[PDB]
Amino acid sequence: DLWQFGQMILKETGKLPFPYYTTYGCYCGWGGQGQPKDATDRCCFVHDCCYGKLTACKPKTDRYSYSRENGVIICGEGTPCQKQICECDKAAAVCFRENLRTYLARYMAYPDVLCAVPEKC
Amino acid sequence: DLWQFGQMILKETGKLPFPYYTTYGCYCGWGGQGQPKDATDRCCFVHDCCYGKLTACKPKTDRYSYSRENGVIICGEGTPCQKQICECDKAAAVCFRENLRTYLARYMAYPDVLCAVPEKC
Repeated sequence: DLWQFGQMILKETGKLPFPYYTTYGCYCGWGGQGQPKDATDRCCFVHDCCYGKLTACKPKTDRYSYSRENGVIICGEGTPCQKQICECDKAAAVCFRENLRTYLARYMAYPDVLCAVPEKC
Repeated sequence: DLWQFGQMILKETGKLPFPYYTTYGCYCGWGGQGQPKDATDRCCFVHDCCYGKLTACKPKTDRYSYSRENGVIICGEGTPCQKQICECDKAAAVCFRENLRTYLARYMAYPDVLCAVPEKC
């Protein structure tokens, strides 16, 4: 569920989801209405697309099991939906971490008048 | 700034902004596009309206001073913008706390297809 996704984000990035990622750029911070501005912004686009493949699941409310082994998120046992939701959240949190060095604070609460139209998955 | 607003939210409600408030309802959780579903949702509407009165300020990046030693947020000294921003943030965090009694978990990640058109401040 979203709480677990937020725990992943904090653990991988060192930042709380609000405001560093929930307000970020033209996709993360504008309800997926704009073209992603950079790699961090695109992580949210991929995460939505990842959830979009789970048509028979409730990615926002289904609680899954996971642990950490050798610094890697290990999605544990559970329903097929639980494992697939976990893999979406893991991929996005690691994506945030991988792009910490191009993260721009001035993209937090970015003025959406300068955002461009968005593309599909 | 936004980091401080999030700290106020945690201190007043005992909940982190994500996901409990950033995904809530039709205004908080839908970028201000829908009409507020309940009192918690309306807190975000009033917060945006409060920021809109501060046309000479930068509510999202300006860092202000405040304390909460005795369970009440006290906005401290600073520029007029810093104090006005602080008061907007305090009022919204208190608004979340005072309406916890009617908070509905089912409004987290509410399906925006059932959100209605919103009003002006």
